[PDB]
Amino acid sequence: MNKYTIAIDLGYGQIKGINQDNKRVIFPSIISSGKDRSLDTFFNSIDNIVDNIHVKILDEYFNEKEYFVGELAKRQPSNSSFINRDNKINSEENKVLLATALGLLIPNDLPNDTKIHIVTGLPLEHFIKQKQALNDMLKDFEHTIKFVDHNFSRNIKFEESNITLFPQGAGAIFSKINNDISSLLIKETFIGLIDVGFKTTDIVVFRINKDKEPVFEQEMSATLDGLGMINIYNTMDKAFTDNSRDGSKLNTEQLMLLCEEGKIFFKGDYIDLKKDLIKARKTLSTNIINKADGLWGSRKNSFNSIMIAGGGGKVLYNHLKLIEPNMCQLIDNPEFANAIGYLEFGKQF
Amino acid sequence: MNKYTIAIDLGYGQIKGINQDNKRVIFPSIISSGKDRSLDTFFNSIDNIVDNIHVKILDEYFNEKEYFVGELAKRQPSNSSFINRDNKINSEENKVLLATALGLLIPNDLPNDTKIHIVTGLPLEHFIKQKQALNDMLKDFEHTIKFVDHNFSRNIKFEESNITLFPQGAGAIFSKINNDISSLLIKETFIGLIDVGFKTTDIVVFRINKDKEPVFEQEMSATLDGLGMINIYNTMDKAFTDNSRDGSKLNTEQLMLLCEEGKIFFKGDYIDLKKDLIKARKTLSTNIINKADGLWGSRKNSFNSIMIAGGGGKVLYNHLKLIEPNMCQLIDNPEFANAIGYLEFGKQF
Amino acid sequence: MNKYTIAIDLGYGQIKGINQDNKRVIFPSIISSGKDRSLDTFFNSIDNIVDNIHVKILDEYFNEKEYFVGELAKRQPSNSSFINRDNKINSEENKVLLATALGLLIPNDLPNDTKIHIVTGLPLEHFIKQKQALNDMLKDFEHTIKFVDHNFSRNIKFEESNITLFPQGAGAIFSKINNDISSLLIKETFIGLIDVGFKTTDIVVFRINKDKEPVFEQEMSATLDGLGMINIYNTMDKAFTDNSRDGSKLNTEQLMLLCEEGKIFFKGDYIDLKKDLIKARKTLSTNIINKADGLWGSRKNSFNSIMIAGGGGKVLYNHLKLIEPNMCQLIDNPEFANAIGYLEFGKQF
Ligand SMILES: Nc1ncnc2c1ncn2[C@@H]1O[C@H](COP(=O)(O)OP(=O)(O)O)[C@@H](O)[C@H]1O
Ligand SMILES: Nc1ncnc2c1ncn2[C@@H]1O[C@H](COP(=O)(O)OP(=O)(O)O)[C@@H](O)[C@H]1O
Ligand SMILES: Nc1ncnc2c1ncn2[C@@H]1O[C@H](COP(=O)(O)OP(=O)(O)O)[C@@H](O)[C@H]1O
Ligand SMILES: [Mg+2]
Ligand SMILES: [Mg+2]
Ligand SMILES: [Mg+2]
Repeated sequence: MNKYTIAIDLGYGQIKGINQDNKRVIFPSIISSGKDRSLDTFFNSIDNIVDNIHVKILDEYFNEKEYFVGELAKRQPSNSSFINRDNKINSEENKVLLATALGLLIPNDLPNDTKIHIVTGLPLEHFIKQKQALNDMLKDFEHTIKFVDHNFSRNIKFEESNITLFPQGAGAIFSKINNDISSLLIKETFIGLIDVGFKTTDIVVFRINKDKEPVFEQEMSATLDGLGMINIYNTMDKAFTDNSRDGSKLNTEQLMLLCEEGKIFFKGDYIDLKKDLIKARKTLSTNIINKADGLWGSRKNSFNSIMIAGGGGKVLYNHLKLIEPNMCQLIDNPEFANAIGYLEFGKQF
Repeated sequence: MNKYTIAIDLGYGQIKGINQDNKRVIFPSIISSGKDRSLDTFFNSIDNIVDNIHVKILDEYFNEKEYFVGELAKRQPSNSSFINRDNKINSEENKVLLATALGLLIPNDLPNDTKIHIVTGLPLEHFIKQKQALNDMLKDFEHTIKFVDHNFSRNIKFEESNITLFPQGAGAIFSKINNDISSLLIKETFIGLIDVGFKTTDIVVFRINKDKEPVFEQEMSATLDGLGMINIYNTMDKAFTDNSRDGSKLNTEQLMLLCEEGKIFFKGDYIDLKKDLIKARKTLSTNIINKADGLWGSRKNSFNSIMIAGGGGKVLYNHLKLIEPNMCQLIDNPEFANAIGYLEFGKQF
Repeated sequence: MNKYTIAIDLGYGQIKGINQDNKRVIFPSIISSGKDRSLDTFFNSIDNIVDNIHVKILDEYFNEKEYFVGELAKRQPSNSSFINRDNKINSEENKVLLATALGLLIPNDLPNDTKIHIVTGLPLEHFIKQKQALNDMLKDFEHTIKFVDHNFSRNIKFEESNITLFPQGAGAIFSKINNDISSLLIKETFIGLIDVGFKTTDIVVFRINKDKEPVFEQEMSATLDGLGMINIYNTMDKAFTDNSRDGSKLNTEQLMLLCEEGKIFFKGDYIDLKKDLIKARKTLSTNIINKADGLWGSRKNSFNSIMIAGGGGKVLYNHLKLIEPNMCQLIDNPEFANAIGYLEFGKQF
């Protein structure tokens, strides 16, 4: 029996994942306290399970705890922090989003021989430091998820020879383009992978050799600390205080709505803030281009094709084309590049 | 033939109802017992049928009891207590007020196979608490009504899959404005209905989505149970006992005459209580605004059009404009918002 | 002058004490030898006096014995028994624990002729059997205690008519909730309080009368000797030695850490005993289900609230929910449940 495989992304913009059977889930990194949903059931019947994940979690002593999670969490004004959310990998906030995307992707009642090979991700510089905090976490991981309003459960438990760790964007450029990168790579060319995340952006590059195989360069690749979408949400936060001049603060929902579209329905009116949206997209891309050439000296002329990824890279792409025009390009799925890049690369074993 | 529909509200200021054929009747929720009326029939023959509803109602054991009900029972001193009466839905005072609203709206020649889809309702916090008690009541509602001085007898009995249980304020804004409010709602706003009634104030809100479709907020919407127009009838009679200086109390007719005008006829004189009436209509409006704003934080700036309804919401519209000026609005029928909202949203069955 | 209030508990697991001004202490009930602490001062800060309890005790005949007690004594390998500690309530061990309890709670700058009223704890059967043994030893008390490395002594003396005696589980529901649950208690129910102590578990119920006052049932309430947290340390003792397969015994310290973690670090390795530790609490959870219904026939259905107490029940609340799910509930401070009741109900004088 071929043991199952689930690859998930432990991001902070939105939690991404995909199973062995190519079903993929996506939801923001937002939790909230769960409460009993019976009245709104009669109003709006829940068909999208992902939109309204109402969920209970058991543990080693059945210490039951319910959660509004996902879009259901984002509907709450009592939701997660999301502006100073936990960077510790062993937080319960990380435990919620990890266990939730399991039962979204585990098919019902798998055989016990067919256990699940989970392949997860870390930040590039933080792959070494927070490895044992997550290696201990995944080995200790033994719970029972309960789906409220959808009513199917998993006794989630994982061990070694099933848990698998890779940095952010490890097998995204090695595999999944593995038959198409062979035309790209010739001899001593430099491929580039840029995952524009929420908190940090990882620029990860491989060096191909005389034997046409990519070797890793930890000196041309690092974690751009504090550079991502979190600057754009912070900058557009101050633009609302500058335009409305009320001192009012947008919530978690309105500020994410602001940098998604540019127009917030404030006091019956669309406060138009579209001007500093694309200006922040240029300024973030300018921060990326300038910090691209920090690690990159004259080796930028050794490029064959740069790939970009991340949810931020999908909306930056025209201004993020200004790294290397007509050579840098977008990956097939900007969000899900790490997802299948952990999955088929995790299906190697 | 086709099964009929009669949409009535179990109102405690006045019973609000309208049938499938768009005939509507309305009467205060006051019952008495009944005695045969032939003396005043010679003086005042019944021109207004609703003004003088003497009613005889058989039951499943055919143990009939006579009842003065409505404006007639308001003219009776032997009427129900009605100001400290419970809102228990299977009580004897509710079987009379429901059936009296039936036979005024029941058209002639309804066969027994064309069972009336009575669209009943429960308040917003009471649609979970008091749902099975009306399932207790409507299953038990097996009676036979007879009108006095008009004399057409309707065999009143209702079963499951004919009866209908929507929340109060649910279909009043999900339907009945659904073709018009969608022109006003575009993106992630909150539409809301506040039914300021007699005992309860149903503040019910929806959240619309990107697709201009409302999802229900069960945490920004609640019933202000015990907060309504019954506090104004409570407040102003206390000011009259110190103004009359006899210690006497206005009864179930004169107290309704008191806060509706401000000046009660006492011993050849209309004793004035105009000053504290506006104070009663600000203090009630003080805790419909601020009690909604306990559920309405900074998402109140994302509101588009707050609707208000109810007979109390009809008469607070100057003071209840102070929820948010030039954003709040009154529905065209403050009485028949819920009843047509029962009816229009009861057309789906 | 005024006579102050200090409430302590003679819990065999850990002594739990509080003054009138709500400054409360907690430390395990283990003593050891007191030796010269000079060198440990220079390396590490002796800041928390609860962490570093080096104690000299003068007698009234001044024999001047010296003790490590509690947390520092827990780190001593030559400590007290604590798994077969003697049940003599008049022991010097109990005195040293009580003198340490009084020392951290008697404040400085207390006026000259002030004294303290003190409240103790007794098992509910042993409050009458073992009454005068403790009630003479508290009268016997006149000692001077010295806290090393903090430089303040306490000459502590008590007489008759200042000590006060109430048994275990008394004040936690007779007071401390009497202002709150009196809204909840109506007529002829029983409230529940389950103190999950270290050695003995406490079952106590109060009948409420018609007039909303608590009254006591001696045959619906008992003291569970031999039932409590102490069975779990006995169970996990052999559970390690059988799993060590060497006869290697944990110390007194790792014994306490074992039922707090289940993963003891041993010979450079985590010995995981999570299997038996889940079973042992459920073994204790089973043995309180049966003793509950031993005192509760159909009178279990005559409940309106069940509380639980004891430091063990804090990690057993969801696991002792199996008797009455959501009819049972949790006290605020499961350690300090008896003491705050002894604080509040001890304020009769
Ligand atoms: N359609 C979109 N419009 C605007 N921003 C988007 C869109 N899609 C994704 N994003 C941004 O991308 C981020 C998602 O990044 P993601 O690839 O999940 O990285 P991470 O792994 O760090 O979470 C979100 O925080 C969001 O701001
Ligand atoms: N013209 C009016 N003047 C004063 N008060 C009115 C008037 N019309 C209605 N009301 C008040 O509104 C209440 C009716 O509320 P209603 O919408 O029937 O709510 P409910 O469903 O709780 O009975 C009455 O009790 C009455 O005090
Ligand atoms: N955090 C914790 N983890 C595990 N066990 C605990 C914890 N806190 C308290 N306990 C257990 O509870 C006991 C304390 O019980 P306590 O309320 O002091 O009762 P007593 O009055 O009999 O001493 C300890 O022996 C300990 O085993
Ligand atoms: Mg990422
Ligand atoms: Mg109403
Ligand atoms: Mg105790």
